[PDB]
Amino acid sequence: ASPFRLASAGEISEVQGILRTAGLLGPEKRIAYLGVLDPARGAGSEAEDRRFRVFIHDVSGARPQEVTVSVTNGTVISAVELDTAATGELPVLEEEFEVVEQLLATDERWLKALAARNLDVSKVRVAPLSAGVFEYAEERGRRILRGLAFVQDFPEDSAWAHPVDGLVAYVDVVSKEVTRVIDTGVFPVPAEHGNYTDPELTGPLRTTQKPISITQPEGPSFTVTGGNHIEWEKWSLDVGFDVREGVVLHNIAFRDGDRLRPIINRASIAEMVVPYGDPSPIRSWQNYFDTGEYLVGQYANSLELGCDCLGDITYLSPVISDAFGNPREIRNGICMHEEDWGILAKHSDLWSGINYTRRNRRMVISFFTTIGNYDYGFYWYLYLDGTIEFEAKATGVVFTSAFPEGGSDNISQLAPGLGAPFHQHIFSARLDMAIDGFTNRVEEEDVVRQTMGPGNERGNAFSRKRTVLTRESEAVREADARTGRTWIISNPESKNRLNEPVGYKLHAHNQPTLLADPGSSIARRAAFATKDLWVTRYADDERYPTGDFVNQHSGGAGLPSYIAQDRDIDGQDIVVWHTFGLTHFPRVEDWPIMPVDTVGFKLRPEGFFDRSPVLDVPANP
Amino acid sequence: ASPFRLASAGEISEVQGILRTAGLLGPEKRIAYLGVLDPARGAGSEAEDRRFRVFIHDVSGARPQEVTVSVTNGTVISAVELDTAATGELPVLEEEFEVVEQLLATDERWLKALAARNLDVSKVRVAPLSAGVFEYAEERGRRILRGLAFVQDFPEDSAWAHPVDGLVAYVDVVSKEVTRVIDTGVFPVPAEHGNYTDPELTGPLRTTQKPISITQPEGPSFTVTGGNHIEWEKWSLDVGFDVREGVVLHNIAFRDGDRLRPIINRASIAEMVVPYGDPSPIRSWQNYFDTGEYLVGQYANSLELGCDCLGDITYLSPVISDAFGNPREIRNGICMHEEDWGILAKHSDLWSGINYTRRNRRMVISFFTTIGNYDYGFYWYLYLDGTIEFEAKATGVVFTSAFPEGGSDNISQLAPGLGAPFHQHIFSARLDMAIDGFTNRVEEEDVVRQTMGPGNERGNAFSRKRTVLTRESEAVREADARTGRTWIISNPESKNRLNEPVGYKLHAHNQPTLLADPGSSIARRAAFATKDLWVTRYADDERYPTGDFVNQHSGGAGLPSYIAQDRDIDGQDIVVWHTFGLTHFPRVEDWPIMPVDTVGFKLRPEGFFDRSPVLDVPANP
Ligand SMILES: [Cu+2]
Ligand SMILES: [Cu+2]
Ligand code: NA
Ligand code: NA
Repeated sequence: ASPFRLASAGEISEVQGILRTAGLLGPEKRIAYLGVLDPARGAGSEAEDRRFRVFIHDVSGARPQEVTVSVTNGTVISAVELDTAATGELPVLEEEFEVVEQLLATDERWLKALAARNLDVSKVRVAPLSAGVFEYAEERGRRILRGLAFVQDFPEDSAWAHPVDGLVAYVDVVSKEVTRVIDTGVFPVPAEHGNYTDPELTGPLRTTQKPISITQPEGPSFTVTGGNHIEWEKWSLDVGFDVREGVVLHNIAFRDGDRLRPIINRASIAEMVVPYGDPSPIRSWQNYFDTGEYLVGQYANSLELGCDCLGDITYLSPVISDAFGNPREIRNGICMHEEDWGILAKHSDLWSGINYTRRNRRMVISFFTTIGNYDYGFYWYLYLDGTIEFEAKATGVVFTSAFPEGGSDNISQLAPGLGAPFHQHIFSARLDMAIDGFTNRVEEEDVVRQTMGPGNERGNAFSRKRTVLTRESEAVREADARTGRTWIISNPESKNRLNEPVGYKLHAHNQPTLLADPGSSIARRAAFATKDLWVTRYADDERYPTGDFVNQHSGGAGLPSYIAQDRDIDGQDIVVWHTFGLTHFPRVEDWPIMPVDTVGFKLRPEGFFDRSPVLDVPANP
Repeated sequence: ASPFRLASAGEISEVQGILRTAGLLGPEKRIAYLGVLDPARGAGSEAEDRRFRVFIHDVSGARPQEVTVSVTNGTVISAVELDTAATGELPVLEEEFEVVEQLLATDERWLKALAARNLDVSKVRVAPLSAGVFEYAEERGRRILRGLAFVQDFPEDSAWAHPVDGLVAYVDVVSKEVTRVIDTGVFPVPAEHGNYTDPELTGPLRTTQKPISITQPEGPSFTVTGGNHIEWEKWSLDVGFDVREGVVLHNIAFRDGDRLRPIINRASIAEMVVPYGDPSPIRSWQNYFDTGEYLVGQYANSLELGCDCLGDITYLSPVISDAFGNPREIRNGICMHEEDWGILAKHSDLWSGINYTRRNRRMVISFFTTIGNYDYGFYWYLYLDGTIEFEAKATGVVFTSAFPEGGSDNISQLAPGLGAPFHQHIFSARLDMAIDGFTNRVEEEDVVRQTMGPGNERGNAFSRKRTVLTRESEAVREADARTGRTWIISNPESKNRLNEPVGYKLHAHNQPTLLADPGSSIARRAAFATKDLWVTRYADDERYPTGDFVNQHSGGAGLPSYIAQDRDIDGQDIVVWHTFGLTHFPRVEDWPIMPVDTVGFKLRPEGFFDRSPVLDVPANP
């Protein structure tokens, strides 16, 4: 069967047994990450080797280890001790989240701060947030979370409506100590509830919405074989799933006649960062890398039919490891379905008398994740005409603070006394490119305005220019919406019938990139987010734009250290890293639960095919 | 009944009778435009006055007239003779299109050019194109079309595959004379056919697409009363239709509790321009204003159920006038339906235990038009959360030329010997703004980056700034995608419960604007297309960004002459004009019929509501 098949419960169980038998998984060990490794370049013929990478945490303070095992041969391939003070901490563990509140509830400094606010400790929830790296020297080499407090008036109350401002604490979750408690002053706790299921707030529910019924009476047009291989409307791909990255697309290819033509070898969201723009010392530290620090796949929702996914849905239920190596099924974690997408092509010709209309369709693969107050949907779309699109949907409850009486330049007011600090949500797409094969290059395409003059006497001419990125030192690119800047990935060795290199064009949304000062901690840790486009030469170990261990790592790992090798990327095995994101200035309409906002990107064929690839689509039945 | 109701056949018949009885519509007269006039400001209480504006052409060369009539009182209100050499020609007449080919088929210069190419005149179609204004002094005050030739090998052949390059002709369609024939040299006529219904080209049609069935078993959630008044999910509006602008939305308002709150008084696409970027003297003149010169409403398609509009569709069939004043029904010219739009809001809360998911919906109002080789879809979307969106869909067959053997910087090659010149498709949205009433202003909102320093010691802070546009001379604005530039329309006299002015935010796509040299003919005639945003003070006669008579008008009418009045726009009755468009570098995949590409804009509430307006949406049935 396929080497790109999903991990099964049995494989996870076997990794558990191998590690135990090898002495690597005793009672003081915890698995902080487990995932299958992709096959190495050009080794699929033949022989299975299913290998898994494991990050093993030690809750007794001993050094963690990175381990790779072969489930085919039942062996441990390698086992490195990690010096986390140099190369960064392991991802946050789920059992460590609930330790923050518990420790604080018996710390005298915390209880003193609550008493001065007349707050009952049994009502105070603590949001456990990743720490970053700032000026606190004692944290280096220690596993730290920071906590901000919210009040729950009752067990089903939305705590986000009652931020406790002026107060923050730092905790060591291994030695189980509260390192600091900072109390910069009392702010009133906003009193209005934010309970969006309370009939008091919603009023009577609408009776006016009539049902929309979407069915496929003959079933769906796509087929699934081998668990996770998709065939749909000439597209072929494998849908993987990784506890860190979430959904991963492999071997995206298009059937052009009787040739299977590759387009993308691997597509993932390889990192995200959510930086906050409030200079208050209570929150000026707050940034999370949901992918790199928390592992977004681990928090995927089970998607409910008719609520989260509407129509004729096919589900995948991926298997991940819990902290002790037992398999855990994420039931209905991935939805797949096809959707009507309006008109594909249309023309009514007066001279020939022929009227022609064809409809478009897209196939959808999606999952949702929840991290604290935030909920993110990741959507991949494949269209009939060769287009590939990614869309992120951001919703949930906004992170709140008090709203200061003098006003604020960095927080918006959502309700009396209630603020929402400004922030961004930024994504890094990692596109391991394979346009008709692995010899690819990237060109920057700009519109060119031309001047009135000889050979352009009416001043109507305009044109375009393409610049080839030949080395990585050249390949850190910025958007330019004014000149219509796009990027083309082409194969110089594969030509269409017009003798031009086949290609795909990446269309960005041209949203603002990372806004923080370039000398800040977050700019160094999220260097990838300061530019719109990076191209690297493919390498086995260069998987993430921030490095492998983002938790509490200092500046510079990942992309800026990859491109310093200045490797040749002109007709080579290349990887495209695209940064895109939302700048969120919260609005009153985002409260008390926010409507979805979206951002993303798309790729469209650009001389890839010898003509339109949808000439053989039939008229609607 | 409503003064915003659609014109009926009876009203058109009456305008015909009034004009005839008044001596204004004899056998040598032709109606070049007829449309109802909007009610004047603050006169709806009470008394009907249905008035119509008419442009009357004279085919005997006498001066045309602008006439307004009252159908209520059966009177002619005013009748002005027009000096077309000063203020521009009337829109092209449909009967004039077919005159170009016929006259050329008996002109000796045309026949000599065809003979030298070994072309049969009975096979040569001529595309009749609007003329513009260039250096040909004899055209001033004359009604001129220009013709480019294509070969049809047989009556059902797609002529666009066989451009006849190096040849162009100019014709006077009133005196029925060929003024010039220009033959710059013979180019081979591309021989490959472009027939997308021929099984030779399509191959066998796919059998793999299974049906997608979209039904509403209880009918749709919107209601239609009075012919064209829509109520849907707290939205209220009237759908008008004008032969020039196409679909027009009136009185867009939202039911916030028991208050009907206005948002937009009138929304239309008030102009488009399609400029070509080929400096060849054979095409360097070619620009059309499809709205202003051809009247896009006049060429709307009848939309076929299950092909053009899928689901539970409600149709409007607008009535327009033909060239003699008889009513003509455009059957099924407008589709309306609601659509599922994925997840509206979602949050799974760990502390409260409450999981919450709600789905989104949009209502769609659309029509399609066909002008020669081009087909355009105009789509208005209303969302549950207050969002309003416009989308243009561009498809059809690309306009073609020969592809020169040396190559070309301004044409792309689609097939052996076949080129497609570079061009843009640019739209002007006219939004007569009424945010909670008519006292509105516009602010430009920019992201503000902040520097590491005191009060921002960690260098994470960022902010925003708003600049009020106080006078029209201030109100010609450019996009800036890097700083996230948006524009806010607010009512300074109407505040939400937080004491902030209510507002709506316009989100642009930030595509390139008009690329032609600023000294060119097209830059002066399409001045509106050189900037992204204009704001004017409302005035009755300022309806179009290019002026009333765009055909063969010289530079400067419309928007740049409106803003020179430098009127106060700070808390006044204002109009927002937004330019947006596509820059089309044609690709091989656009041939032989092109897949849809899209562009548009949206407006989202920004402190308009006192909280989320979709708290009262129920869980999916
Ligand atoms: Cu946000
Ligand atoms: Cu085009
Ligand atoms: Na690659
Ligand atoms: Na207005």
